[PDB]
Amino acid sequence: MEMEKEFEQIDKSGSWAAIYQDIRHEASDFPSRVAKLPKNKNRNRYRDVSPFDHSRIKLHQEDNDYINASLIKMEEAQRSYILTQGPLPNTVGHFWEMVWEQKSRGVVMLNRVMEKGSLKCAQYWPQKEEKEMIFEDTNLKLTLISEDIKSYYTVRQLELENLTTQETREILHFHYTTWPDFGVPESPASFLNFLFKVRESGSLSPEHGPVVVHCSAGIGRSGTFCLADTCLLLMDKRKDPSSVDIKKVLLEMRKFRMGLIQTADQLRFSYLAVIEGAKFIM
Ligand SMILES: O[C@H]1CN[C@H]2Cc3c([nH]c4ccccc34)[C@@H]1C2
Repeated sequence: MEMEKEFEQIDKSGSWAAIYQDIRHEASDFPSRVAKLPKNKNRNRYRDVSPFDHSRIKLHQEDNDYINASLIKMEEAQRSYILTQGPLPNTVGHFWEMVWEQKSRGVVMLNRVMEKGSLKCAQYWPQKEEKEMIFEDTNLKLTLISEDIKSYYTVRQLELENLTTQETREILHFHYTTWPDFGVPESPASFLNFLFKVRESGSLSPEHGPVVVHCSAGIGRSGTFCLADTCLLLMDKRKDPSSVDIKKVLLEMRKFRMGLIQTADQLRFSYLAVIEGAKFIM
């Protein structure tokens, strides 16, 4: 079926939970043996969210190459994404090592450091120009260059220096700051505006390594971001845009990381975002 009318048909019939449970039943199950090794327990935020072995990002280290991060490679859309958990106190150096080694231009953050009164990720970037951060375990230096605070999101320019080679690179930090502590946004308008700002920066384009996107577990809000982006790109590329099937795209993405889209409300919000987004593109 088309999307906008499939949408109203699920609303009128109130069957979002049944649709979402079908997706959960059909989703791929691949091994995640490296994630579950005992030496990696303090590298995982949640015991039930792990990268598959076949698609995990490897650190360029011979001691321990493990990080909780996955490469989502979308062949028809010609887009790639790295989805990862919010960094832990003992993985902030690994996080920036990954950004460096994978040649990423942009980092997309969809959570606040504290939500619901608890810490959802480490404070992993510097908050003042004159107070830079050094990650001694991976030999990197990170400096805040500029910050632009808007009503729904903040954009930061960062300098990452590899202290071993003295090479430097400019990284863009795109921080969506207004996702509610509970539920999903009422309108997709600010989330779509944010997606378009990331696109306009070049961070999603083939001349760079894959964008790094995270929330707390790296599957819910993060899944919503890449699902909406890929569906909108396919609607622009195909002769028949009504042929794009958001449930089929989501199941394709779940071949590369488990659990993408965590609730039936996030599934409905993803439909809404693609529907409204397709009208603005034209
Ligand atoms: O109620 C329907 C209206 N038309 C479509 C778009 C749309 C819907 N709900 C929304 C809420 C906020 C923004 C846009 C929408 C449903 C489907």
